[PDB]
Amino acid sequence: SGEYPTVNEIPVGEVRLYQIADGVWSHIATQSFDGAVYPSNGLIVRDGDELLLIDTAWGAKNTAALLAEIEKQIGLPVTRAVSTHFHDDRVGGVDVLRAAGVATYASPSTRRLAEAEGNEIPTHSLEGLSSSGDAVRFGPVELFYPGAAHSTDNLVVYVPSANVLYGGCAVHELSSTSAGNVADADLAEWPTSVERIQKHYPEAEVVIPGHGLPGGLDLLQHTANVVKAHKN
Ligand SMILES: C[C@@H](c1cccc2c(-c3ccc(CS(C)(=O)=O)c(F)c3)c(C(=O)O)[nH]c12)n1cc(CNC(=N)N)nn1
Ligand SMILES: [Zn+2]
Ligand SMILES: [Zn+2]
Repeated sequence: SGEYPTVNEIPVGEVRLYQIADGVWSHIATQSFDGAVYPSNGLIVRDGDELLLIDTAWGAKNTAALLAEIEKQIGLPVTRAVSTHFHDDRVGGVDVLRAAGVATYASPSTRRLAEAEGNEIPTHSLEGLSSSGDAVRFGPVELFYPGAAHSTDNLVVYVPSANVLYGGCAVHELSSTSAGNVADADLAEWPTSVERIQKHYPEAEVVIPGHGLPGGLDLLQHTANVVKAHKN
């Protein structure tokens, strides 16, 4: 009823949307992994009379439910999707999107890692993002490669019309006490990559983590803090 959705407010197998700003929503779904249940976020950005999707809803059935929830709540077609790294909370559901007519995109690094890991593979490669600090425009957003952090391929997304920074899994929520699933992370480089985000997007008003509650710019420093303590 208005608060940011958590696992306890999303019915089984469903997705909920949250209005972040004019023409910007997050999507929230839940999934089980190694015997525990986790929430995860993505983004939806209005692109005229179409929608740009950032990240799947973590699984085929969740992503089908996402498309149905978008049709119910927004009613504009999703035409393109970008996955911000290679893990299943970002690409799991790409096959569903592709069969629903959505053009799916990721960096070549993400596509290679997804392929090698056996995860679903976005169709189209996003060039121009291979060096840290690189940025490219993609419809109503800017895509930014901050350097290795949660994964070597992680991208962040900025919505300039609303000053919304979607950090993906390189950014953690304020309540977090550890650095999440770090199996593919670079804990030594992560603070430097966060510093790059801070320097590039100093006017961000909303910061959205890959998992958990949005907040403000404090999420970036908090993330650096929890990562440094995980490493040390
Ligand atoms: C599919 C994905 C995955 C599954 C389950 C949990 C998470 C979390 C996470 C875990 C805990 C918290 C709470 S908290 C910050 O308070 O600890 C959180 F907010 C997020 C993250 C993330 O952190 O983005 N991602 C996860 N995955 C798969 C792999 C590869 N694994 C490997 N052995 N090679 N890595 N991630
Ligand atoms: Zn991940
Ligand atoms: Zn994640």
